[PDB]
Amino acid sequence: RNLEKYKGVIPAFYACYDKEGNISPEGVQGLTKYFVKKGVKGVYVNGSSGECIYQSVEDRKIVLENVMKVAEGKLTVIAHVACNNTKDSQELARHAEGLGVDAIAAIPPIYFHLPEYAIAQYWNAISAAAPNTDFVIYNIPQLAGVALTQNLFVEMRKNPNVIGVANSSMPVQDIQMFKQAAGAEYIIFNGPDEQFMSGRVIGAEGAIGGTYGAMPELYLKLDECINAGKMTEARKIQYACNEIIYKMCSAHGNMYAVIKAILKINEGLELGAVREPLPALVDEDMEIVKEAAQMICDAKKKFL
Amino acid sequence: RNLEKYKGVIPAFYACYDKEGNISPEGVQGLTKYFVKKGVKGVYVNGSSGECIYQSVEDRKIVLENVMKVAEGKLTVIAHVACNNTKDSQELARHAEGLGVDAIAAIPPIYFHLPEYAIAQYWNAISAAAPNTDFVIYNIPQLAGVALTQNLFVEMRKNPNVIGVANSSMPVQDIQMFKQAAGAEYIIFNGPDEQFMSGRVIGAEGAIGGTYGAMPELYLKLDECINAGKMTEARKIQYACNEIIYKMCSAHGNMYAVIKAILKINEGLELGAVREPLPALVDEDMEIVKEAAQMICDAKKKFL
Amino acid sequence: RNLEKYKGVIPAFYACYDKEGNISPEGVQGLTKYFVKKGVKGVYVNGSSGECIYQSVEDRKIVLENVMKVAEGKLTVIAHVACNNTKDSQELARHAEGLGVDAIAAIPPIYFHLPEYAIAQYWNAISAAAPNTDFVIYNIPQLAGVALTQNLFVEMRKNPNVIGVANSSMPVQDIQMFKQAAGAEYIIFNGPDEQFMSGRVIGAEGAIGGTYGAMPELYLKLDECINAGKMTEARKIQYACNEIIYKMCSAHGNMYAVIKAILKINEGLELGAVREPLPALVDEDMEIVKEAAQMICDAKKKFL
Amino acid sequence: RNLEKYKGVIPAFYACYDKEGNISPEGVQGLTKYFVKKGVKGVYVNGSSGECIYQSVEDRKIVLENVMKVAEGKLTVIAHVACNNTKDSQELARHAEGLGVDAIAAIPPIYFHLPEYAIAQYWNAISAAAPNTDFVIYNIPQLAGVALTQNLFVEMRKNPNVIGVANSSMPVQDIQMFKQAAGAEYIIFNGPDEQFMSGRVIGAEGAIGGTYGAMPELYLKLDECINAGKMTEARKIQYACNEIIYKMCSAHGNMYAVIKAILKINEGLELGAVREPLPALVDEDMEIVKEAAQMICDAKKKFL
Ligand SMILES: CC(=O)N[C@@H]([C@@H](O)[C@H](O)[C@H](O)CO)[C@@H](O)CC(=O)C(=O)O
Ligand SMILES: CC(=O)N[C@@H]([C@@H](O)[C@H](O)[C@H](O)CO)[C@@H](O)CC(=O)C(=O)O
Ligand SMILES: CC(=O)N[C@@H]([C@@H](O)[C@H](O)[C@H](O)CO)[C@@H](O)CC(=O)C(=O)O
Ligand SMILES: CC(=O)N[C@@H]([C@@H](O)[C@H](O)[C@H](O)CO)[C@@H](O)CC(=O)C(=O)O
Repeated sequence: RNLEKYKGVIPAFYACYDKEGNISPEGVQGLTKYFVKKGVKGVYVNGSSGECIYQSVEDRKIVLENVMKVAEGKLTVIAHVACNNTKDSQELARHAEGLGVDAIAAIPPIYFHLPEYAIAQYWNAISAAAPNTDFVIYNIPQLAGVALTQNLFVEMRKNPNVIGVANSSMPVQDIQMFKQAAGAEYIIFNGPDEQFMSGRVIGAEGAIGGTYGAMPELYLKLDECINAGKMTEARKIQYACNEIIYKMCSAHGNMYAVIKAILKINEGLELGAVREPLPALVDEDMEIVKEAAQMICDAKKKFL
Repeated sequence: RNLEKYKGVIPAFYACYDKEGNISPEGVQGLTKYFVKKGVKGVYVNGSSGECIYQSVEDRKIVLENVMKVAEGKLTVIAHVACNNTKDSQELARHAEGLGVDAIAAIPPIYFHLPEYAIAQYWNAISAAAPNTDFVIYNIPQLAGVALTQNLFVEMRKNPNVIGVANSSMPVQDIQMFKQAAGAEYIIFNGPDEQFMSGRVIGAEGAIGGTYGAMPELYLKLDECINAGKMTEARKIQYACNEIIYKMCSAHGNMYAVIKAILKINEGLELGAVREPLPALVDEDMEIVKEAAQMICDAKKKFL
Repeated sequence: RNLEKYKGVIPAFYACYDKEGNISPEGVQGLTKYFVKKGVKGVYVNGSSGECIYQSVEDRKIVLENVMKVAEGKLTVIAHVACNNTKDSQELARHAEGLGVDAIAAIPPIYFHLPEYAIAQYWNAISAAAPNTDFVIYNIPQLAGVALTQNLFVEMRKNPNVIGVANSSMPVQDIQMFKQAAGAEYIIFNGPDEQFMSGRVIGAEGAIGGTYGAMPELYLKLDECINAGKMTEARKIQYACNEIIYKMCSAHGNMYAVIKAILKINEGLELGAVREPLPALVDEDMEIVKEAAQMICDAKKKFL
Repeated sequence: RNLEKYKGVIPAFYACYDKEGNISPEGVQGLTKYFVKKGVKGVYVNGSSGECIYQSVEDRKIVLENVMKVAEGKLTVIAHVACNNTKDSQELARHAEGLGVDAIAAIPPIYFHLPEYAIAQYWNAISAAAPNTDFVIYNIPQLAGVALTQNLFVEMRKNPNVIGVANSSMPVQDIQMFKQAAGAEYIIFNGPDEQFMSGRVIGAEGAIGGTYGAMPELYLKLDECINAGKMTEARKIQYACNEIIYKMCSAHGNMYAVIKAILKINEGLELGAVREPLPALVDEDMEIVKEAAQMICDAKKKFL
């Protein structure tokens, strides 16, 4: 199995709202054009970074449709289709296959801690609604409250559409164990942005992150140093990216609200705000937004 | 402030489905008639037990409408209105006020761990969409991933519609601390069914549970023994209820799937199945359903 | 099996030091005389409250010897004998049997998370070093990092010296499950002082606490109200005891440092300080010590 | 500040017992000779891997004395001196300085979750008992139950003897954050063996592990590939070491019991068993011991 189109930097795609807080087709297209021009491997659409939790099935369809209008044939497209219930997730998995996305992805069931067999049934029911599309399993125990165990992964590998795991848990051992267990026909994507270099070297051939969109060139360059085996140059970029993450996370407003504001300053992008309950930016946050935006420009000057 | 209508046994209302898996208006009405006949203080509608997580805003409106259509009697109605996003929760809080429910309730934001100010903003935005209705804060850290802290509770007590907390966390100290801090104009509802008697004596004047619907008379009798100060007889009913809970939880199928099946055997109620991803009953579960239904009949005979 | 001598209030015995920080035989004797005069059911010697973690095997022998030298009266003596390694725990279990203590107690192995079979081997090796003495399993997962599971408890009940569990975990369901499973020949001791009344009514016939020593009469009165079925008066004492606990815990200095200081003010007892690494009291703590000591006097006046 | 002598592979030194379970001076010397001949940077003496938790102050003195007789001037020596109480830890810190060890190390206080100021006081009291010796702080939240926070680390950096952190927590971000915060005059040691390569590239210039002693050459070679920037060869060794770890951890007997047994098979070393409560090997474990020992020989043949 050939998974080359999934190897590299795949930024998680942000939610693009107009001035009223509705999904902006124009906004979505503009952010996709930004990603095409920046030369990233692909986009991870309607994930946690895309505020999926807060969107309707229709909101999520519009996002993907407008992503495809611009990225179809140009970028690799992974659409996250998981919803609270199974029927909404199946509708999105069907819709995604209709647009010809490269892969569909799903986080586990949330809120309740469902047994392993219920998680496997949920994922396979989604996969069956898109029977010709590749499938990425999301391991995010911090948020979902349930983890992808080695046994659940063995069970999921029985589904031939399953191409691998997007690992957002903090231990890099999880990436190593998933990779070693699955072998060469599977791909592990690195989830913690702050550990990008560490996840990549231990076996993650993929990378999906929520902070990539704020500085795509830094991650591409980081990935370039990793591939070259230039670890000192990699370490130096990693520390600069993390220093920016910690700054974006020190705000009152949500990290994604900070990022959208940065993209206005650095790129003239109009992405709207964050959907409630995510906290919006306050006046005091503007200095944080400006300092982080400048840290990005300064890190690009220093490392590109 | 008078909170007498909230004191006593308030079973969490189950998700009543037709044979196609859609909300059954007929089904909802029948389960409401059941609770009226059982003489419970009220009903907690569209909570976790009512599979709220898996319902649409429209599904949740239909449930409440059909509950109210029958709750002409002595049912104190608490409608849980919290949804993944704020605008869906506001729509439900408005709709509930239009039907004249006694109170509205909300779990915290889920999946992401939002700061305290974002949680308070979420709850107050819901409360503002129903400005004349009483408000219940739901503390369920096991599932929501965030807890109602003492400071967040002090902050929420600034909202005059807030009448108290529905405490589902395991420490009874949480009930004691919330009660002591809030005083006499507030009510704490006991969430863990298995600790009913323990929560009640330390200060919970209310009780909301997901297993009450399966044996309402046992809990009413338990509450009667508590009020009388009959601790030995309370203990005997508590242990019998918990013995039934552990049996209902030993099934492959979800606890709520087991309960609906029991209500078919013991009360001829047609409630449908559980919505996916909740796991349905399997053939092996039929014996557990039959045995727990009998344990209920035998416990009623022994204690009523 | 008759366990009447273990039913009631059993304060955890504090580490009595001389002005040089060494075990005070005189000090120990004086605190034992205190508990005899206070009319408590017994004493729990060399537990976490007795700073066992920080004592040598010799320190722990001296404490028990001087307790026994005075516990001529009606003190049911439970000696905690668990040490980091097994051989130190066996030496203490043997020594305790030589002094004719009523029971020996043990926390699980700490620091490393040892499998269930290693925990059972540890406890049975201790029990075998005192083959004629009663045995108490201590469940304290917050501190030990391992919990007494239902299966480990079934395994331990094969040892005839095991008389029950001292439950310090926060869920009262743990007391209920241990009691229901073990039956009438076993005793469950209530560990969380702040939930005393809640633990007692759900099935704990015993009570061991670290704050009992600071206000023995309040707990005795609380227990008296419980037994009488006076839930309203029990609640009033419970809330007054918890209000004192939270005040004793608001200090910079360790809770046990605060308690010893209170016993100096209220009972003229000379108990020394707390052994490092436990933090000592600071100047700012004197007011908290003075206020909590007064809260104790005022609560005795109000409830006795 | 020059920390070159701490950079590289520093295996945690095992507890060497004679046939009765006492500390064997001859045994200790023999294991030190093994480490000298294998060409590792140094040894981490009386850590968790050296069963410190289960040793007396005298046991720990004998170990270090016999380590020094053989390693003094030849290997870098880091002695872990932390005990349950402060006075035992000070006695060991003094004793270690008397033998002229390169550095002393300490885990935080255990069992109780002590406030940050109590942890800092504990470590500085140890450091003051060895005022001319370098100091390594151990971050091991999984076992200690308390973590080294960024604030506690800022506080500890005020002590000029503090040379860095030995990070055993699972997130590599912890290594990155400690390093970035401390700068060039500090060293971070990698604790999780299974993430060696990942910890090293993100900023850990040091490495201390409990499995190093079982295959020193594999880790030295791994470290050599890392330094060369040969990441594919590094990944291949990492996966082979982890495959051996998982095998050593699948036994009934404790991982350290398995390692000592392997050193008997592969090196003819007589290290004794593990001190109770650590579980000993069973007959069924011998096949696991032999297979893992062979996996070591086969991995050395394949990668050296
Ligand atoms: C816990 C979490 O949200 N993890 C993020 C990270 O990319 C995260 O934004 C980053 O590491 C900053 O903390 C992703 O793995 C998940 C994500 O972007 C998505 O699913 O949309
Ligand atoms: C964690 C949880 O779901 N707890 C239950 C308890 O009533 C009960 O202990 C549970 O239903 C059965 O054990 C409720 O608090 C939740 C509930 O009824 C609701 O929110 O609808
Ligand atoms: C976690 C903990 O230490 N709990 C205490 C409780 O008695 C009490 O809640 C605590 O001392 C004060 O809150 C006891 O169970 C421990 C104890 O007294 C002992 O082992 O000596
Ligand atoms: C949690 C734990 O014990 N971690 C170990 C690891 O080296 C461990 O043995 C290894 O990663 C295998 O799991 C070390 O970091 C600690 C250690 O060796 C010591 O302090 O002696």
